[PDB]
Amino acid sequence: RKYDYKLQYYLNDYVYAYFTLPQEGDKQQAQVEHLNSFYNFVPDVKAQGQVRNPSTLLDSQLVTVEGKVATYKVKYKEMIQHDTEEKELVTGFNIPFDEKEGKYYVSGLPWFSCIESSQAGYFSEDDQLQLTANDHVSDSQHKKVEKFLKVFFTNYTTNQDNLNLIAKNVAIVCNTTFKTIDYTYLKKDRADLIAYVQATFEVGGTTHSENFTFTLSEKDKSYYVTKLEHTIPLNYANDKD
Amino acid sequence: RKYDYKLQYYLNDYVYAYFTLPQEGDKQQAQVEHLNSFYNFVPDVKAQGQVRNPSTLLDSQLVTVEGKVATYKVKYKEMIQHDKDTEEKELVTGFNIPFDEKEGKYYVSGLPWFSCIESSQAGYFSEDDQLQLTANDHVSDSQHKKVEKFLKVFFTNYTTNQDNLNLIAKNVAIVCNTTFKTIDYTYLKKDRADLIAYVQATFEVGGTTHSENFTFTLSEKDKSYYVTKLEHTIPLNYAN
Amino acid sequence: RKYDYKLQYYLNDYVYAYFTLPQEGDKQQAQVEHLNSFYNFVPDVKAQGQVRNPSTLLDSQLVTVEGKVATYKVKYKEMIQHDTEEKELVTGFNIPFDEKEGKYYVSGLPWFSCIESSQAGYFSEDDQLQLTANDHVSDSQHKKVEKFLKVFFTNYTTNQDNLNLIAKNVAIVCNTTFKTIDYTYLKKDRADLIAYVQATFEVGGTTHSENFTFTLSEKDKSYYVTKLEHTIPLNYAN
Repeated sequence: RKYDYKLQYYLNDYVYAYFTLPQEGDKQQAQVEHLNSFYNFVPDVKAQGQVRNPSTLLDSQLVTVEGKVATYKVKYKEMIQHDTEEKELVTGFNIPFDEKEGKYYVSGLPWFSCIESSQAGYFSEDDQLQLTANDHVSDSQHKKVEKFLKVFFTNYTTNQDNLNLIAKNVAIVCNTTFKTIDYTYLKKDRADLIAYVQATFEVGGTTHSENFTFTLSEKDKSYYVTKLEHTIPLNYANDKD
Repeated sequence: RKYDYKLQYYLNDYVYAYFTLPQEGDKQQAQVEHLNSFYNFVPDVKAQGQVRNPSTLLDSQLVTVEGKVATYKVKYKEMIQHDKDTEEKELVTGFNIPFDEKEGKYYVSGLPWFSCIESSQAGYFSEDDQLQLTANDHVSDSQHKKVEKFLKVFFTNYTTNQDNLNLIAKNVAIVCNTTFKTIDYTYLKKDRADLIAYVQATFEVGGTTHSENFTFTLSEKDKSYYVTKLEHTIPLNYAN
Repeated sequence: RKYDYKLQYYLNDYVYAYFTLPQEGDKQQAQVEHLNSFYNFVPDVKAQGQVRNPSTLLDSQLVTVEGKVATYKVKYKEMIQHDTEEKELVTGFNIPFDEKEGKYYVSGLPWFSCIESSQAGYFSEDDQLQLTANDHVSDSQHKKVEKFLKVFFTNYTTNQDNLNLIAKNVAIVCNTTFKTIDYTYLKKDRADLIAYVQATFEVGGTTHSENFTFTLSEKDKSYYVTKLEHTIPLNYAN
């Protein structure tokens, strides 16, 4: 079972039924019967007479399903057309459900919640990556590395066969021009040479920087790339600890 | 591997190539070669002169993948050309695709086949499974009042202020864009030191009012209650 | 936990912030601050200055998440006004991320890649499925099978109760007329008789072929379908 969307598509239908209500009172009956068809039993509601404006579902996304609770994020619009009065709302919307013999139903009244922000904060300053150290390495080694990297970065943006000469398992990139090496700290690791590198590429008319960790093996007068990452680790200059 | 859509996007492409055929006879050639590129080898079909009208794919969704079989739900329209006019007939069906993988790459291995779209809605329910909110509890009139007085504060806070809510309840987030309106129902049940309230109440969001259900687990604190646990369902077997 | 899209929706927001830059050189500042809010710390960039044209995100899809690396496929347009030049580009776009207490952040500069083709090739010709063999099986069995399969295929397109008489656990199909059996190779396997079959169905005004493997058990004067597959195996004429 690599994929199973049956539940999700079901609840998507529920959510549409619930947040959809047209203006014409005729057609407004059928809509509610469509909605009631989702429940095992229409929920027992003591309240006398709910008020209910016409509504359109603008956007729905299932964020999680945990136990017998599905949680959506919803954006819907409430309209009275006479001239038009409108409001747009977003909310969380939580649906209690269950399964009978591979079939689904809504089991209960849904409930509203706030959409939670996903972004983390409160970061230790110890977790920041500053690219400010300098290595105490030869200018001659720096020249050799620098000369290798222009070839590498040329190949990495242009030719797969050439890249395979100087690097293991590295795919080339599309639609890109190499421009500049802007940073390079070198660290000997027994027989390997780690290069931590930031460089500059142009895609269309726009340039971006990216970071690399190269693991270099000596071959001929030059290098071979045994391993390439796309992040510089925080502990990159730990030849100093 | 938290997420992997590679297969799904692939099959999405297959399904579009299969249910798409334009009118322009020049463009209609290339479309078939595009389709044939999905298979390892174009499937062997004995029947000659298949009848293939133009069609447009209106909608496709992968519903499951099991083994080397993908199952879609499809809505497409065929453009059937008469003499006097043209017909546009709209069909939905299920559509099952046999596939395989070579070294993290994909291909369609076989002729796909059509099926009925499964209804996902359950039915034929025992009446024993319904939630009937009718009873009056065996529980004191005075407790009824104290709970009722607590719940207006709770519900006020639950819709208005996080700090206040934390005084009277553990780990309960407030709700957005909501006004409290009414408590409409309340059955109380003694559980040793705790008091379970089953509660239905009425909120206004925008210009619309909805009912919702709660199970509170209430602990005595001061002259009042503390909310140890809050659920958003009343359980079927809630009474005595 | 059947479903959890929290990460995916997060990275969708990142990708929109990154590939979006409006023309107004002032509302262009707030956009960058919106983008910077994703990272734990705004990445340290040694290169000075940098050229950034307005851009609109046309399309994004997360293809994989592996470790702390998300990989997208992206389609965006760059808008250069001087009249208007628009470049439309697709690329891969890889985002390094992490989680603190069920929350997310982008941890580093993202990087571009080629969108990998998903289609396999380089197939052995031994793996092609040709329906071209003829069985060395009696002409009388051929007739009995043929007569069964018209009933089966009629039922399979028309009536569930009838289908259950002649087959275990086979759902009928909707909106379909049976038309023709176009191929049939028969093979005894111990007690069962395997039929490999291709037939022709009409849905709307269009006809398609499909393939079946039936496992047939003798019942009465006829067959019972113990197992139905929808693919003929490569090694069928064994």
